[PDB]
Amino acid sequence: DLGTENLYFQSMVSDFRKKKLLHVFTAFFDTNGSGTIDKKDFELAIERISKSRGWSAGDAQYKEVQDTLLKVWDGLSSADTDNDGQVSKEEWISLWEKFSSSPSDWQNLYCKFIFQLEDASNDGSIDSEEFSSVYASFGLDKAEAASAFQKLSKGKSSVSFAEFQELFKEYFASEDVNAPGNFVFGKTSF
Ligand SMILES: [Ca+2]
Repeated sequence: DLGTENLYFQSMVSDFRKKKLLHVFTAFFDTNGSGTIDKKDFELAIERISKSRGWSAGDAQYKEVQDTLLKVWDGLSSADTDNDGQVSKEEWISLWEKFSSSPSDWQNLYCKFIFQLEDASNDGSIDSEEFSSVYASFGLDKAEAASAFQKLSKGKSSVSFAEFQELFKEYFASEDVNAPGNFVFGKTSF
């Protein structure tokens, strides 16, 4: 599929930003790897993310994942897509390219979802161990996630919810290859 390489998308987003945005599509949202996001991906994610944290249906935390992710899908699917209930990679780029000027509720809610998996006690901040534990549960290398935290945090011992939200915005927006927000999804390369 060369759609994402067409001149419209190259004028909208740099190659570097496009790679970052599509990484979130493939590594976090397109659970079955089909190349399109649909509700089935969220129904698989609910079960899999819950199990990755040691939860099972009937647990209060499972119900929280379920309710939150189904709300993220409700919002993501309410976008004007070619096919109802399916989100292409080309649609995804459009949805994230202006997150800094026009953030949508589903996008804020996903940011909160990840942060709240990490800050399980609601302290309002995360540390390296919590960050790396959650990305290890998502199947990423734990030591690389701890390295990512060091860069994300710019030396801080803990990162507040507001600082994480701003780092999340910087992941999608920044043109700088060393921007701290690049590291918010647990990797040190791009
Ligand atoms: Ca899919």
